Amino acid sequence: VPFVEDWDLVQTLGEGAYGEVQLAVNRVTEEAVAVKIVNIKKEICINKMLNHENVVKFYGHRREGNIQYLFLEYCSGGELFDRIEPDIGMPEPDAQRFFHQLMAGVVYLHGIGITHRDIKPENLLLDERDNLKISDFGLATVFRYNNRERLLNKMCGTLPYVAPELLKRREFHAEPVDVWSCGIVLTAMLAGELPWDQPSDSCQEYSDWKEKKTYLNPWKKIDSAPLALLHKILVENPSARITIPDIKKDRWYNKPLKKGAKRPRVTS
Ligand SMILES: COc1cc(-c2ccc3c(c2)Nc2c(cccc2OCCN2CCOCC2)NC3=O)ccc1[N+](=O)[O-]
Repeated sequence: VPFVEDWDLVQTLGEGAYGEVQLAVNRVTEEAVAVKIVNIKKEICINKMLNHENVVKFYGHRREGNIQYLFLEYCSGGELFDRIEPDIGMPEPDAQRFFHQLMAGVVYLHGIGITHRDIKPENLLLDERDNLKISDFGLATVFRYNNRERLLNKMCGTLPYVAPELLKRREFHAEPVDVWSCGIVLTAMLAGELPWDQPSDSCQEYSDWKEKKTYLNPWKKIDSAPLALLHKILVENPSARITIPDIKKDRWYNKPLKKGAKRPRVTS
């Protein structure tokens, strides 16, 4: 079939030091895809390993001399970041459904021995049905290989979302770090604000949290049931921090809140 290999770049989805991301529309089928135009070898290698409904799908890559093209799943709903209203958050049933999907994606990645290392609402994309997709494996790494866990030591991520062990310990387990950033994402969805610039005792907001001063912002805005979950996630000792199997047993995680996607209906 002629011209099915041709794509038109119609809008900028992102741009930075790495290069740029464009929305590409197939000339024949009008299929929409995200094309990342560029560390990069590792991103492609990690992406070739991934196949999950809550992970941005990788379709392939092509090299045109010095330029690398990564063909990725286009998520028309944009970034979770833009669903968070500043200092408000979003309705608790929406945040619960996004959090369930985030956990499904993170369980999958950890099950194949991959850690994302930069979980934040900018890297959580939404498709046409508001299904969450974990995006950008540029900072990701393999933490388990041949059933042997390797401890990490590299400073990676974004300070408001990083686990305190990354700033205090030479080595750390990969999985509690991603669990911690998911708790920060949950805090942002429910309060529309980040609790601290970084998780250090020098940060007053962080010291206040360890002193259980939940009568303060952002905690005062969060209902007692999701707040009890955050108390288990945002635990300084990564060995005492709740694991994802235990997050799935949490009371708020399993609380019925949200009705399914509205279906057309008539009466009489
Ligand atoms: C894989 O790595 C990346 C991927 C993207 C990306 C890819 C696809 C979409 C997307 C972003 N976001 C997106 C979509 C649809 C509409 C808008 C979108 O982005 C919002 C634009 N932001 C930047 C400009 O200012 C507003 C917020 N859906 C999308 O599917 C952006 C940056 C990187 N990166 O390397 O830093």
